[PDB]
Amino acid sequence: SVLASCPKKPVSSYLRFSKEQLPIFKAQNPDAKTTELIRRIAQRWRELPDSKKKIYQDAYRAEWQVYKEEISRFKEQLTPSQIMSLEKEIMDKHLKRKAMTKKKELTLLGKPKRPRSAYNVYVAERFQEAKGDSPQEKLKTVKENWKNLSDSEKELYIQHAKEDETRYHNEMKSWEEQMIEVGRKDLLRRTIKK
DNA sequence: TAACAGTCACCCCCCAACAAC
DNA sequence: GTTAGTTGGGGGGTGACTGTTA
Repeated sequence: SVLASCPKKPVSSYLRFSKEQLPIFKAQNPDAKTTELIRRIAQRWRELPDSKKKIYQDAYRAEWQVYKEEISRFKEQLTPSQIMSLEKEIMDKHLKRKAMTKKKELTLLGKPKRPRSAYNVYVAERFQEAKGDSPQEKLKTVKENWKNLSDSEKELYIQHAKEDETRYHNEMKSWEEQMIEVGRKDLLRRTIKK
């Protein structure tokens, strides 16, 4: 809301060079990986004479003065309700990035998935053939079918979930022991269910 | 820290139900 | 009690990789 129209900080020298250089390198090397083009761009920035870098730096200093002006002008027009909604948006965006960074590290570290419930088991088996066009309609079908299962049929799902709670217990015991060996005791559970 | 960007390989959120903090 | 992560796919999104700077 407020954060969308908020003036944004200017781009520093190298990033300004990189933005202009990447389309040129991408034109001349269309099947190359961007990571590799960025590595060459950064080598070109390092070799660049200081008199050329200064040209970029001077524009940055001047863009920073425009920024101070825009950000003062913006903030001054804001009501306390706006400021407050701006600070919440910034907080939410920060929290969401922090949580995604923590999740990607757990995937990189090979963390075992949580146990699958008898219901998760049923969604896995039943989804493909469940009536519905879109995945949201098919899930509404599945959930209703789950509601109507006999004890006889529900037992199969209950037994698959029992096995997965054992796999979860085994996998966790060894992953936690490995996290300790790599010095990541912060990743371990505080509480474990009996 | 997070600004620029293309690609990869997930991640989150919706619809729903069902251990760890 | 509340949050987060799971089974399913698909829309819409982003951190890691490649870098430097303020």
